Amino acid sequence: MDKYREIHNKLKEFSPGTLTAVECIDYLDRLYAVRHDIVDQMIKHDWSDNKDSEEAIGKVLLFAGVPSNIITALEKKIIPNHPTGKSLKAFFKMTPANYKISGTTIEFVEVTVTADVDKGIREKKLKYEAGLTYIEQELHKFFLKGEIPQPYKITFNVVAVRTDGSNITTQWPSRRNDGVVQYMRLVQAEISYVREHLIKTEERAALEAMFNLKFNISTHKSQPYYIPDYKGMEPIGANIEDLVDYSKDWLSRARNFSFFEVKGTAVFECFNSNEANHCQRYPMSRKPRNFLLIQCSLITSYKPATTLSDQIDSRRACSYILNLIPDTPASYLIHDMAYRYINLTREDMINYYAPRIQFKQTQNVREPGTFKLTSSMLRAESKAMLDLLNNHIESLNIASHIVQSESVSLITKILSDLELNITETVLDKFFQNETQKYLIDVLKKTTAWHIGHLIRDITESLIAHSGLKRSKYWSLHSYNNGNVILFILPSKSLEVAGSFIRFITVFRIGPGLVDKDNLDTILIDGDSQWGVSKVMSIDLNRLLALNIAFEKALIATATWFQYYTEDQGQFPLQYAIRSVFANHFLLAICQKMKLCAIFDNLRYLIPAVTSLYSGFPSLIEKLFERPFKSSLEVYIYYNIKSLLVALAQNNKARFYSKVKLLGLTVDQSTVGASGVYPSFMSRIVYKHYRSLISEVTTCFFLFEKGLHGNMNEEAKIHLETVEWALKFREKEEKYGESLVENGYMMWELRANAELAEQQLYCQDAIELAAIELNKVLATKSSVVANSILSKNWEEPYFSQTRNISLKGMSGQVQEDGHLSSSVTIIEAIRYLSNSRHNPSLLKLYEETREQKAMARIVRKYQRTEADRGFFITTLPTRCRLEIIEDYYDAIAKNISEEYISYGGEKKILAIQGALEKALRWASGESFIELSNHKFIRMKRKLMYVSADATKWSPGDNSAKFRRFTSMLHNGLPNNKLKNCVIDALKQVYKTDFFMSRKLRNYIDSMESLDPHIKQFLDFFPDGHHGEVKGNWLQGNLNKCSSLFGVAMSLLFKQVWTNLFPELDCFFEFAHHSDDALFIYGYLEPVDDGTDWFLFVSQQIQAGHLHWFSVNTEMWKSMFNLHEHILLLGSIKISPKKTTVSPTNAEFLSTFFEGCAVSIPFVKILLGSLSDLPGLGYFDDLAAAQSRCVKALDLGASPQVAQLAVALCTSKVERLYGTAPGMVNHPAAYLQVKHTDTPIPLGGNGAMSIMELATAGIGMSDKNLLKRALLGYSHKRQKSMLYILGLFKFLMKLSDETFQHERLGQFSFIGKVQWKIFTPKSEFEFADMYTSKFLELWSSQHVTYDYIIPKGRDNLLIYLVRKLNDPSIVTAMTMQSPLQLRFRMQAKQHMKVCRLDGEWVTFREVLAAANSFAENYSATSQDMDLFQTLTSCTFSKEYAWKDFLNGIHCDVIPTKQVQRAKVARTFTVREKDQIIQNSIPAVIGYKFAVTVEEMSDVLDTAKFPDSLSVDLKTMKDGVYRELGLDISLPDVMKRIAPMLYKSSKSRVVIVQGNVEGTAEAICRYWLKSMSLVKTIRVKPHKEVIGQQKDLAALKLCIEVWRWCKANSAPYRDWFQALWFEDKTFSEWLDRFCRVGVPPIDPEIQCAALMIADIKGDYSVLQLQANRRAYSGKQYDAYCVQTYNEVTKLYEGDLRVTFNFGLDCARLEIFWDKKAYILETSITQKHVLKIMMDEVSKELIKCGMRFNTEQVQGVRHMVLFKTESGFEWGKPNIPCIVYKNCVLRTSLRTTQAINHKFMITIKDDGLRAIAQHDEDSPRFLLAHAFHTIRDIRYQAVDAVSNVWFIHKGVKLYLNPIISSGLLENFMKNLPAAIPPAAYSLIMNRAKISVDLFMFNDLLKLINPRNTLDLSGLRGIVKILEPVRLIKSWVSRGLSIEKVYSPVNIILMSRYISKTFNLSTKQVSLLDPYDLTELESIVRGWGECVIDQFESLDREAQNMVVNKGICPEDVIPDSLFSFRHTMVLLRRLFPQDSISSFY
Repeated sequence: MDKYREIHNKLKEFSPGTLTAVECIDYLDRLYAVRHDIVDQMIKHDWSDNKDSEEAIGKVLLFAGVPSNIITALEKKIIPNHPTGKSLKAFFKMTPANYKISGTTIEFVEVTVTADVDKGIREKKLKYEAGLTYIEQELHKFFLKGEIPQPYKITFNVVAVRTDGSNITTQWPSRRNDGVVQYMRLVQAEISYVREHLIKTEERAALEAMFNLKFNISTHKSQPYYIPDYKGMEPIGANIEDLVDYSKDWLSRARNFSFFEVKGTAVFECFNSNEANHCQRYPMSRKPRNFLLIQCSLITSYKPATTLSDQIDSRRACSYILNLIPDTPASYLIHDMAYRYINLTREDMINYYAPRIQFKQTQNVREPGTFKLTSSMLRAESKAMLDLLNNHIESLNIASHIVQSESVSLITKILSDLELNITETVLDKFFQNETQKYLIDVLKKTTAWHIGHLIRDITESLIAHSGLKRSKYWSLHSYNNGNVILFILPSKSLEVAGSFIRFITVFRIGPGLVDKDNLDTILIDGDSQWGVSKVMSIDLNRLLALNIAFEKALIATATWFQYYTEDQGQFPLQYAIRSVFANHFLLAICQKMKLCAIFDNLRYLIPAVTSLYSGFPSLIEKLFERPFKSSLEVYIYYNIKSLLVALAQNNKARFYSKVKLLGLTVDQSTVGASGVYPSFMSRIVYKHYRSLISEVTTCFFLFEKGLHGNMNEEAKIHLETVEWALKFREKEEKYGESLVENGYMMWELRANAELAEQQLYCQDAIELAAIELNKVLATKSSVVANSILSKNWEEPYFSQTRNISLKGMSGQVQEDGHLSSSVTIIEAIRYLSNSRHNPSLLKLYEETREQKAMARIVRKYQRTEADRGFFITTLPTRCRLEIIEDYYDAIAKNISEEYISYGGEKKILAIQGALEKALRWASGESFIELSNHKFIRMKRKLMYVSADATKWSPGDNSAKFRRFTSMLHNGLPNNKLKNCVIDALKQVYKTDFFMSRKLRNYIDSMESLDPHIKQFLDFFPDGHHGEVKGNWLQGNLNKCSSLFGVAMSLLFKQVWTNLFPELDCFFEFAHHSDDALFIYGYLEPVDDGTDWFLFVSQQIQAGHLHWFSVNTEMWKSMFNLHEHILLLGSIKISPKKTTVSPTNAEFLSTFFEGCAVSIPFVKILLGSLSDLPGLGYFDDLAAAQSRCVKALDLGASPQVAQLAVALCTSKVERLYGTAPGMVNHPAAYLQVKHTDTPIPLGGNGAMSIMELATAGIGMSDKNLLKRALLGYSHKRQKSMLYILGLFKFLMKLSDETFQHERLGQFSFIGKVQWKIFTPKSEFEFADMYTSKFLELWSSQHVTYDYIIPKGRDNLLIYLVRKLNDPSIVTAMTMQSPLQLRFRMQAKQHMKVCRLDGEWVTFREVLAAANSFAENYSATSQDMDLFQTLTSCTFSKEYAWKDFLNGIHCDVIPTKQVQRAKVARTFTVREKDQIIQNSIPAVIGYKFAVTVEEMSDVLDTAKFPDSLSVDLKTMKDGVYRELGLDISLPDVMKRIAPMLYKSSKSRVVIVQGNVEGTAEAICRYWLKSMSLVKTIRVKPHKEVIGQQKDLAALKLCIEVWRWCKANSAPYRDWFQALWFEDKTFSEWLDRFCRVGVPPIDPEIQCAALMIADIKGDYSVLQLQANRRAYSGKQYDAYCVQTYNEVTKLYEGDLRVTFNFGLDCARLEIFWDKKAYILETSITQKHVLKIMMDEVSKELIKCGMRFNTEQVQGVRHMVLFKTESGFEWGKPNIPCIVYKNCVLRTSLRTTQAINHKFMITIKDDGLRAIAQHDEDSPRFLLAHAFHTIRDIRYQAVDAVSNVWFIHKGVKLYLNPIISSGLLENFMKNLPAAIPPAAYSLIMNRAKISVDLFMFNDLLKLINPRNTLDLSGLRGIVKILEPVRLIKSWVSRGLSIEKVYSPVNIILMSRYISKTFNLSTKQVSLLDPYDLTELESIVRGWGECVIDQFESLDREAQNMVVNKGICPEDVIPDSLFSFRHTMVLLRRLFPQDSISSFY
């Protein structure tokens, strides 16, 4: 009531039209709540027993009297009256508004008020009455079982009062309804006032829109705007028996097996014939073409070149070269160029090596590093050679052995030269002992390493000379001691069509990359030889590859190192790693194409030779596809040949064995001993061929991505797609078009027999597959319907974050006929610019239902990272494909745990389950039943097959899905959506293929047009596009194809089960992405095959002619039929990439791994170095660091990831000159260290990989901020003020940009705006709105920073804004040559930074920042900003760093076992929040004013009707915890990252049993740091589960102690009480199964408890080992060495003193002579032993504690006293140690040996033990302890917890739910409810003094009287029932003082005013009985004794003063109102007085 008044008063003050919407909605929510509360309070005070708060339905039933077990059994039941899916579990917890109990009748009243009562009525009834009726029926059934004395009945009432209170009377008549109506009218008037007077005019529309959904729910949706009615498909009559008969016809003849048998004689023979085909399909060569670019030669340690040393070198070089005699035109040109260079003026020489700013142009020098050579300066032959250059197929005889021998000799010599040594944070510890020592320290001295560094210098010079202004001029650089001398030529500029850079590479002959058969010549100076290489041309893509050849080779070698360590379990030997590095480098600097194809095909060749049956011949043919030209290709081919033959020969064995798969022994057929797989490069041998496949994959990934995109491959794929289209027309001409499209029929197939071909499907087969899939989909119709209806068919199309992505997407056809290649985000803008509205997905299909689908080949140079695939399509095609794929993914996700696998992180259960069934089936036998009981034994054998059937194929008629989808059982009540999908498939059937511009130019620019190409131009009639039917052009029809394949496989299963009923053949499969795993089960005779060879013969004789294919090798005739049936659906099992296995363990292991490692981490690692964003420094370092953190996600070990990060940082610090000693080093200009500088200004960086794996990408800046603020607050060091000034300068330099951010991209701190290559042109529509308009619009409609707009008006603006975003524009043109070259340019001395609106060099920015910091001064605003940032914004990221600095790693010396590769998800933190709708919606709701903003926010949000509430809640925290205000946009921007859930779908490839928790995966990474040893992360070995276990243990011991101290039956109690997952019995079971988590004071009792319940003594004896122990363990990488020279030790010790399970880590920092003793031991004797051991260890090396005398230390310390030792803050003056850190997190359990002589005491609440008979007695544990933070109010009861006590029976079961339990335990006051108490009094209990009061009433009133017929840390409840009885009263509050006159007056008045004889006392309300007893407690004691006289005196007063009941105080606690009201509610007045 008063709530309305105070809201009124607080709202009146606000002036009209001044409140924003959000507060208005808040106020009206409050007013509605208060108005509802008025009626709720009325009902509660009038009728309900409830008077304080609502109670759950289960609670009310418990109060009723029904035992708990009934409810518990009822819990599992699901309501059948509610088809939606409501569960009774959720039904219990809901709280009806009001409840009342009368006998077995329960009356629930739900109170609501609404304008339209009928709605409230019907909705509330539908919600509750159905479940209530179900419960009524179930409890009636239970009563009929003899469980309940009488039935229970539910009387559900609803009181729906009109908003105006018109129907108050009829709904609920009362004596005060008028005031209720008054209040309702006033509150409604207040609603009107606030809604019409207290809002801004601009925001009124938004407010009304909000109410339309919150309080109105009036506007009714017009269905799904209706869905058009397209024609459907009528099912045809197809019976499986027809297909079975056809198979019986087709399985009666010989059938060739598709695949071949893997035999060494066969694999070797395929090569010998493919060679004899290759050498004769091509002409013959005899001059191996050059393969090496840049032929260096190093014979000395290489010093990196510098501008100075370069001068001296180049001088010495030309000193050498000039006096040589040229003999070839190239040598002549070199001689002339050297002559010109040496003879240059000193001014020219000065300007040559000068920066671009100090450059002074000269006659002979025009640009730095270049000079001009003119015709007069040159020579005749050199001039002719220049003219020939500017004015500008055969294969090696691979068959011949001579060529192979020569090439092998050459390449092996080169590789032996690169192997020739030259003649000169936690992770660091491991990286120095494991990766460094064995990889870097072994490669650092190789000729490859130094040559690798040399080629960097030769590539940097070329890159610099490739500039537009430098190209046309010559140049002459030199290198190491004038040995290698680069002679660049006047190359072409960047331009297009190849920026061919031409150069010559004269060098000194020696070991290294020298190939003296392709050199232009070999000049001899007598003492040495100089090799003048031929002029070599290189383009950008093949120049970047060489430029980072060393880094790529080193990362490849590191990955190979990792794989070898995982495989062999030990580090490689130096020779192997050296050879591997040499091979990787040689491949890296030979980025050709043929090798990139050989290695690509080898990945699939390897599994095709390590399997019984597979098709190798096709793959081996693929090897001989392109001509073999260079010696390197022939060498690689020879090495392959040898390796493949050796691998194949291993199959001559396959001895059967047993291993144990999953959980079954299981037989095998594996080549275990004599099958070890060789290695491709070195002389090592791998245990598992998985390592070989990984090595070959690493070789393949070394080749540039650019290469796959080459014009030849574009022509190849164009012809591939045209060829299949041409054949489709051949079929459409041979047969009717309808036959090809709709599909032929069975009666035609079994009359032609040739229609069983690809691109021709069978209608009957399709229908039968659909029916077979329905057989399994018919059991989950409801789930399928829900999934289909939940795909959001009624949401705006372009608003989805997949239609406004960056993926490639064809656009509009230009005038010339060629089709554009725009991006999807552009297309959304283009359609939205001419739409006027945003159409739903279905609606857009209706509009674009006539535009023929168009598609084209993606543009390589416009290719995008997000673009996966190779074809692009226009908007109508994408819409249709989205419809189809959404429908089929909704349908196909309901069999995702049986046949297909989508998610669950990355689930294998579909395949894992299939194997388990097959494995169980195989472990058995079959008895084929002949006549009589005589059986034939048969041994069941499996035969696996792994084929990729689901993959898109170039020829695959898509019409089949038309018929298929018609029959598929979707479960929808109607066929509108099914028909929509059918029609969609009918519009993606005919497509227009548009031929590319590049191919158009190429084919036109060629003299010869072969017939192989003539047809390709006939397909296109207009020379620009043709018609392709069937093939859907690599569209995203993934799940649809998978479902179709699964349906056809099930069809084959059913077909086979009918063909051979007698046999027990088993077939089971499972799909995953593009690959499946078919498990064919087949039978073989156990005998010599005589009985079966007769049974089959007699079967064939009988007439079952389909038994000729089941005569031998059944699995062959199983796979034949399966393939044929799959081919009936146009699915053709690939004859190349298939693998049949006899159930090897290696086969299953590799297949399962292939389903978890989606992308090898090499690809990612090698991708980091190349293709940097180019967005500057902080965005190049950040991008590279981020792509090297995604490689750590895909299995890459932390050490290799750290190496990759180090290389990427070294590279990124060389483009911008940020490394020490370079130009832009911050320390040169700034006044702070190089590691204490903000990253954007050129700091160092985090540089770790764990800090970058969990924390983030820019944690260096956050740590800088935290340190600076903490120091500048606690101190005032000017250095930290300088740092803060630098950060403020960065901010000031960041806010001068334009407006762009959004949530998830908030870039706090600052960022120097590095110049970005602006594209020549601008993307269409990117400039639709002026940048000024965008800035203001963004600053105005802040909401759209968080929620994608949904209206066309506010969506075009958002899309165009997204276009104008640097990270997007740069992403679009990543492959653009201009951007690539700009990236490769050394941005060192160029003006690239932006300062004050001008382009300046990074040095200028550094100087300006330094000046700003010098002049910087602190202020309130920026200090507050920094404090808020560090404390709140970057708060979820400091947590990770603090986590990673508290974990002590320790190397338990062993070898780590390698397990499977599961893929968990790195959910930052799994939680169940109290705020729903997601922070984006909640915040966007706040900053929303326009009506459109309401429309966008409400639709996007998930529970709109609660959005407001969320905000309120979100406020309470931000002020309660942080203390900040939210009402500002800037503070919200600051705090948004702290709340916004990351929502990052991060998948990590962990190995073994690793939970999905983020801490778990981080712990696993910390356990994977060492490749060969086993780390044991110390803290807790893992720290919701832990704290829940802690609370459960606390309650368990608490109840144990209480019950044993009160003698109650704890035994049954522990079966009864329940706690959020199980009962205390199950809690103890879990404790014993896992282990009592370590705890300080509860272990001591947790063991006493367990030993007395379960009988196990594990915990009790375990605690007794903490008594004392030893076993000091060590680390393995920080062991201290012994020295007899000093008689001491030396080194960094890390011993761990294990006192049972109490660890004590001791570390000794040798350099600082310090130590950090971190322990967990907390007792005097144990800790004395700890000091004994640690002091011994410390003295041994020679050291002593940091002793010191402190009277009392402020913090926690280990002060010494005479009594002994003790942690904590002391006061007593005594000596103290230092460095003593008590971290209880180190406590970790471990199996311990030895027993104690232990005896228990006092019912087992104490325990006293001894080590043995020798040791003295010691008190081990006792229960006299006090526990804190114990959760009593979560205890629940499952059974009747009976509490017989003091010979008194109590029923505590409802008290459990009441929550008063604790009070009862602690004898604390409380107020019992009325129904709960009445149930506690279920057993009769009456007040004794009532008898004496009745006697007094009889004495004074003989007639009217009562009718009593029918009758520290120990708490013990000494109080009898009086305790709970007094819970309503207040005990002695009545007191023993009494006034007899008052008591007599009250007694007479009550007797004369009430008829106490109306009903017997036993038939009243127990609670009111207690109330009246308390009112009359101890009343007659002071009256009866002298009554005979006292009454007389009372009478006198009645006749003397006329006393009244209001003037009488009974003793001291007169309560007239309560007494009268309760008596009236329990006693009617006198009948005579009623009339008056």
